[PDB]
Amino acid sequence: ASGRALFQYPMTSKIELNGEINGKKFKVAGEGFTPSSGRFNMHAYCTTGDLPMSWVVIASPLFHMFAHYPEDITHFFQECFPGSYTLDRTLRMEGDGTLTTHHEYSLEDGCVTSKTTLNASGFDPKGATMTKSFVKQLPCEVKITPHGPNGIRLTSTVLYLKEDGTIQIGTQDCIVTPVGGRKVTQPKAHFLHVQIIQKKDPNDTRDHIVQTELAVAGNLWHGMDELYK
Ligand SMILES: [Cl-]
Ligand SMILES: [Cl-]
Repeated sequence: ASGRALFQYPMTSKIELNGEINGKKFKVAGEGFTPSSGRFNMHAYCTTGDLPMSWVVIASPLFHMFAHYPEDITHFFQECFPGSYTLDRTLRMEGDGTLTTHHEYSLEDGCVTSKTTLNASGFDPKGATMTKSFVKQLPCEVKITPHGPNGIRLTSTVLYLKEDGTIQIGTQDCIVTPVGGRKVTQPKAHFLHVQIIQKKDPNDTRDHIVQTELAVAGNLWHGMDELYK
């Protein structure tokens, strides 16, 4: 049993995330549900006190293996199992700061655990990330291409909405590397539509978020694949 046969729904998730931003160290944990292909939630909480940054900016750090793929695009993230992959991200909040994250994953008993680290240095202390002035990030199209002999790369430019109704841009790039000691067949160039919605739990006493992601792959520009050898 490998690849897509390992991703029979429903499934669940866990996260452990160790972070630091501008010298403030913090931890997040969470549990989540994946009811069906491409719809996945995560109820996360800060275990060290209040989260020292926007929940909206930490959203993308908070599981591409749950994306919904049609049959005729390789689901690279799922095809990495067994063996797993790492994800290394850079998120440049333009005029504000840059963060990186590193993610390792394991699958057991229908549950994907993410163990993530986040490092962020040089953020503007009065910017929207540190003062928590963001409301949401708008849905994006993530460009996915083959990268090196055995990886993929993901890129997006994301609009973050502030409380005053104006926008800040994040520029984001990820590299996915199989760690399972084997070759995984790369997909053709394609795109992932990503929508992230956040709400609070009516009762939870912790600093937390209840997040849902919809992620759907599609060959949005058929000609793109020609450009990536
Ligand atoms: Cl927030
Ligand atoms: Cl493909």
